[PDB]
Amino acid sequence: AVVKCKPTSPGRRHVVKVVNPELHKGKPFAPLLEKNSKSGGRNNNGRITTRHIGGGHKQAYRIVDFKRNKDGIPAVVERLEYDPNRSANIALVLYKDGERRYILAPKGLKAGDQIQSGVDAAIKPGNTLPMRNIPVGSTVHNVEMKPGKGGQLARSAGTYVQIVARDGAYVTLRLRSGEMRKVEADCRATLGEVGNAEHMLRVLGKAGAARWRGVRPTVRGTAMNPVDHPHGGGEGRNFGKHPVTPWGVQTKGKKTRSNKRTDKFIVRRRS
RNA sequence: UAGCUAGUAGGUGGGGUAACGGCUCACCUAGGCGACGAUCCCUAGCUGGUCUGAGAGGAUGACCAGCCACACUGGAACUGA
RNA sequence: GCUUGAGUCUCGUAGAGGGGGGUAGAAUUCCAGGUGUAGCGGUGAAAUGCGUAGAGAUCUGGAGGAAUACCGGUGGCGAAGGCGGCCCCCUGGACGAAGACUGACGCUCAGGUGCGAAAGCGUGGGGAGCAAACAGGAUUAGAUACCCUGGUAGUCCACGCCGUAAACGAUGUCGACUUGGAGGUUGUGCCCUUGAGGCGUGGCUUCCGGAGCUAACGCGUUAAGUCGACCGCCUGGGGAGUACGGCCGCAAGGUUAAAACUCAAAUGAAUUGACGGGGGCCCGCACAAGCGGUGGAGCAUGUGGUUUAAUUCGAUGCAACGCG
RNA sequence: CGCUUACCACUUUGUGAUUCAUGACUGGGGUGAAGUCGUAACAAGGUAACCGUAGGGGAACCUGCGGUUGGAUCACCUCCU
RNA sequence: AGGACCGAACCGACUAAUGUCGAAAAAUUAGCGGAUGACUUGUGGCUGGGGGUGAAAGGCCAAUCAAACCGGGAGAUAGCU
RNA sequence: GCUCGCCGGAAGACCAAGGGUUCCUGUCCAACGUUAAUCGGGGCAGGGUGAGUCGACCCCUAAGGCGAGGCCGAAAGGCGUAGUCGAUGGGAAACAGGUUAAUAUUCCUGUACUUGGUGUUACUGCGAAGGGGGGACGGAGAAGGCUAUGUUGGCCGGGCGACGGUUGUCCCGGUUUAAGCGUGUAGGCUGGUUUUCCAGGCAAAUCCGGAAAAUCAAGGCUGAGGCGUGAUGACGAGGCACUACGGUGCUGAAGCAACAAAUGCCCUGCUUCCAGGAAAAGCCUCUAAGCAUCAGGUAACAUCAAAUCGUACCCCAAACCGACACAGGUGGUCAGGUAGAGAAUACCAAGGCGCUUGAGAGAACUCGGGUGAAGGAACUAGGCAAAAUGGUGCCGUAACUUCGGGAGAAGGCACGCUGAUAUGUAGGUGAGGUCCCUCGCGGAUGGAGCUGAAAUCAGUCGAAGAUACCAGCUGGCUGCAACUGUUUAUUAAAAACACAGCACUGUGCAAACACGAAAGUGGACGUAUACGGUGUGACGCCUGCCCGGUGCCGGAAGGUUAAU
RNA sequence: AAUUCCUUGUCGGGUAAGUUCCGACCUGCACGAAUGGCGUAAUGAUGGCCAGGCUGUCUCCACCCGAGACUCAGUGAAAUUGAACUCGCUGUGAAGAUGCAGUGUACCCGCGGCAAGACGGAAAGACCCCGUGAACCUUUACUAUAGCUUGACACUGAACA
RNA sequence: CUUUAAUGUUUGAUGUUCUAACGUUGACCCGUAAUCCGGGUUGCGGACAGUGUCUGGUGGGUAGUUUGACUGGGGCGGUC
RNA sequence: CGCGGGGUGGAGCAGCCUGGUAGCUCGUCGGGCUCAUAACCCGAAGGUCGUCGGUUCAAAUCCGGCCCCCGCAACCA
RNA sequence: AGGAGGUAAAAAUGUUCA
RNA sequence: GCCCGGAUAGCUCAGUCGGUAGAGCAGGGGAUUGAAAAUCCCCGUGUCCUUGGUUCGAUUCCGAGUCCGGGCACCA
Ligand SMILES: *C(=O)[C@H](Cc1ccccc1)NC(=O)[C@H](CCSC)NC=O
Repeated sequence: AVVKCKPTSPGRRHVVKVVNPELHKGKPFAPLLEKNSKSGGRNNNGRITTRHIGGGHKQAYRIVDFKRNKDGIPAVVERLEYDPNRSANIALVLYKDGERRYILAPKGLKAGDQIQSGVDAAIKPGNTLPMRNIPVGSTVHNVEMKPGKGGQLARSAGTYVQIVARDGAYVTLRLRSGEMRKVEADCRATLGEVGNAEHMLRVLGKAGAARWRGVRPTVRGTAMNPVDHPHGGGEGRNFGKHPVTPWGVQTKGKKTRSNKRTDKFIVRRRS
């Protein structure tokens, strides 16, 4: 629902609201609610390790089941929700044994669906099962690298991964960035792309709109003095230096990929 | 040039004119005109006739004559049939 | 009142007519695994690019998006644009048959409304191949062209907008009449189906031509023939389908639509010629197959150029230059 | 008669519309015996043309998409009774 | 609905005068801007000296900041007064 | 003591904070107060702070801190698990009146409530650092129902009046009443009830959750205010009475109704949008390891206990922070009358003050203001400053445009008072009566009373009817920046910064990057529609040529090439 | 032009008069397309210009009401200063004389005012220079170093091609 | 000597496989009601990764410093 | 400083590992080429092959030593 | 008779009138 | 003013062993064609700013007067 506003006031004219009429309007489910402390971007020492973080709206963390290890138990999707600290909608599922859980909402979804996690479920949106049972070529999400880690990749709006090939006990995935990383074949994956994919079409419109998301203003480099930023200085607007980070490392073209304990898993790299 | 008008469309009563009438006031009705062209803008005295043209028309309206209008510009009124 | 107008009902037929949803096969591109080795790819030739990290080629499997081989036909349908692998649902139009019914409800139509190829545009997805812009190699007097290796938007789908084409049989629509032949296409009637059939009756459509018309070319029962009904539009060319304004459009612009000026032609058909890196037949020491020369050396002779008091004048593509 | 009320022309104030000249300067166009670059169209104009549309380029023009004919030409050579 | 409008509280600090051994080591008076938000404010915590924080002025970090304050090197050094 | 003037959404009356006896009385006047001083926040002595219900302590928890073991680091020390602290948060219980020189929801009178210990009686299964429910919550907006409170009338009491009138539609004062208990309303929330079963809730579970049948239609919960009661009580204007003449004692009528109405309460509601809105304990309930003639629990009753600290005074200021008895700053609550949209403003009430140097004079000059003939920016760096416009309703309103605006454009008309329309209309509220009923705080009908716009007409006064305080200057051209916003605290508020938006680039999770010798954290309990860095800075049309230099990405065969 | 040295360039409008303003001409000292270019409705305690209204801003000030200034009583400072019996003038002079020379002039002492001087007071000039002073800042200045990165050895082994 | 073919041999490396070192911010159990940690099963990587010592390169991110004198003031030019 | 590499008509660049050939193109003269211009296609000028010495039948080449350039590690009077 | 595979690179320019 | 670049035919401009001066167009003629164009040839096109010296010879190599442009002309 790409609802574009009308220019009634300055700053309002560019606000495009993505509304979801099927989302539950009521309060969240208390049993799965746990507080989520805002950090401001400070660590143990208290220093600001990451800039541009602060303020924003208070929000509560809704524990999400990523593991999907309730082996062989049908469950119906009670309702669709809104999760602040995430780009994707979350669904409240109810199992046959009478237990409620939060799973990420896939694309082909609707309140009244029935899913089930395990190595027997049908190749259909929402079902979870190991990757060595799925047809090679199927599109999944919420996959992992460790057999039971919980689910790492493809965890945002409209995000999916395509199981490209099966080599031995490893599965090649064409990632969102355009990678091709082999992951352990026994890692779980939830079929179907993640819904709420119109998160991209949204435009905040105001400077304050970002301020309640928690994005404090980013000060440009060439606006400071020489002591603050390796760009700084200048009489009146002149750069004359090579674009670097606040800490000398040259940005715009410096592949800092350095782990080497994982280059054995990357078949094809981002291009 | 696509809508225009508000004493403006009509009725009633008084008044007014040599005479009828919104000609003019008061009240009531909300109508009246309009694509077979209203309002607006530009232009222009009209006609008998004149010139031309085989005819039909086209252009035109000076000299003679009929009529309307004007008399430095605009407004009002009297005298008097 | 009636009926030869027109409209409606009953049964069926043909059809890429239209919308929505699944599905299928071949091929292309990409990716993974096995096999396997120096080329692959391309052109007028070459190169860029791809490759010994192991391509291309080959086999297996998967992934997607787009377009539907043969059927296929100057075949069919639709108002036109335009529409074709298969299947279901929803639905529009036309046509034939033996009858009936209503009884002119008809036709046309400024304004107005809708649809309206492609390209393009906004919002959102998708994105194989192909491919504006762009990059590189060539070609080249120059190549911001044609050729070739890649390539963003786009081309496709949903909802709006745009409203324009050589949107063209350059032919408005409706109705009537006006010699025929040769095919295709779709109903239908009768006779012996006595065999790939024979003879009539309607719709659509292709080709050729008679009358007649037309400037000619040609149209020619789907007419540009003979008539009637109503509408749009045209009044020399360029200016210009341009300006100003209005109206519509997010934008690109569209639409309605001049004047001054300048020229006195512009234009169409057709014919005699010429020409064409158009075609066909034919011919030549033209080529082809050869022999000997030329151009390289010295020299004779003529011309141009230079020079000179004059170095007479002419001739000066082939067709001047041992010529006068 | 004077005073006074309604009516009322010249005129003033503010805010629109329309139109005539003028206006530095500028875009495009018409026009002009022998200037510059290239050669786009006319034959198959040497990449067929043209129309519609977008982008591109010192200039005509170029490329992509769709459409039309107001495009020419169909002979020579390998297979089969 | 609104980083919407006018406008008190509240917050801020554009103009002018006053004040400048002041009432005050940046205030007063008369006018100003924001005033449902990127708003303001109370209480309690957290980040620290070549470090913190900074809608970025080299501004702020206890009336002190192009590197705070306190103590110690240390009676630094001074070709200068 | 009598007049006078000022504040009155404060200059009033109270808490937190923070001070620390400044509070009250007697007395003293050197020093302190910018003057005098029998005066005082000054000196001296004495007096004063009374709590089961207020707050803190207490129980629990946030940000965050410390941190047994543990990990890491030359040492110091850093981080952090179990735990243990930490309110500005959550959790039991009281109100009215009187009294002091000074204290009081703290003492006294009266009337109540809450949480535990122990004991008695009758029943019944109780029982965790464990589970579930609850606690438990966002912004904005509108309405309805009420109350604080105010006004008016009736009623009671006093007056009838030093200059004209005033026994009457007259004047002044009063007309006060809480917590608790009972009813359970306006309104809101949720469909109740029984049975069987179950891969769920680290174990178990009758509790919560889930799946099918059955039964009836409502039950249950929450809930301001009102009405009774509290209360034939207190209070209460005014008198009766003694004065150290400051005040004490005694007594004490009326004490209702109507209307208006909050930012207070219902509201920890309802509608809606999105940026999606603490935690734990108290409390309720079910069981595990267990304990069952027990122990405990439920209900009623009796008795006992409710400890310790603060409590005085100031709290928009001479008592706090500013060196001062300083024109500055300081969070929260209540906040009346008339006019008014209003917590603006003006004048007043309650209440509190006249700011701790005054008396004369009436020069220049200065500061703060008023008015000004004629002209109206000629002043001047510049219309700086003053002046002016200033409100509500109606009419009317351009270029341009992102079609919202521009715009309150501009510019005009009417505004008071009286009467009439109408012995105050429309409207709002609304008693009695009548009827019915699943009978209560009910619903229709009904209309007295009360309150009360605005519009039109007529009349009238003045120079002026938005008459005061209050309260836009408008228009045109154009540069720059989109806008709200932020900044040099204390000479620069801007075109600077930010900004949503656009783009390139880095990053595949043990992520990049950052703090940190390290561990570990932040990034993020996020994972490419995500995060970091950089540049530009809405929106519209676009963004051209160049790879030598430098940086970067990639291919490395050859040359050079460290340690070894 | 927030950019044009020459320059107040040239032309047109505006004014009686216009180094500014506004629209253009290109001679761009030395604009230029994300250190973004050119437009742009609205917004602006923003920059420049114009007109109306309006006034003491001004022509040229006049008057008046209050708080000071003044007088009396009480309390009672401050910056500063070598010592003073502390005049003008011309000249001299470490080069601008209250103090020297010459000369004129001038009874001693207060109060209210005004500011030309006492190179008046305040701040051991911040301008300029010096110091083989300091401090931060920059970089393809020198020498180092955190970090990132390369190779050898150790933690670190077994096998066949 | 230039150029080359098989083999033996001396070393640098590469390919692949394995599990025992090691890593493990994978799952499970226990210490324990505790996402730290430690240990034990087990899975996945695997002699890599990562760390130490020596060493080359880059390195204004950070630190310590130099950056002449004469001079009709100083800078510039010139000079020594 | 010592392992590398490179010097060619007036400029630009092959012949360098293999000794015998001084060329391929831009620019200038000419010849054609066409009817003519231009364009392509050709044959010559013009290089002490950096200088000196020297193995061989014969030198740009393989060889020597030294002047002149540009890239590295270097260099503590 | 009936239908398919194969089929040439470069060539710009020529002033006014008759 | 000084550091620097030039004055050349009618006009605009070439030119560094130190060697008696050249280009195009303008003007005229000729070839030119039918008349023109286009193109070539011919000719006049001269104190080489002015003023000096050495020299076989001076525009040239250097000094000084004139004329025309770009820059030292920096801070306080
Ligand atoms: C030169 O301009 C210096 C710089 C300066 C300005 C202001 C204060 C201090 C220094 N001007 C002065 O030194 C002035 C004199 C100006 S005369 C040209 N001195 C002030 O005290």
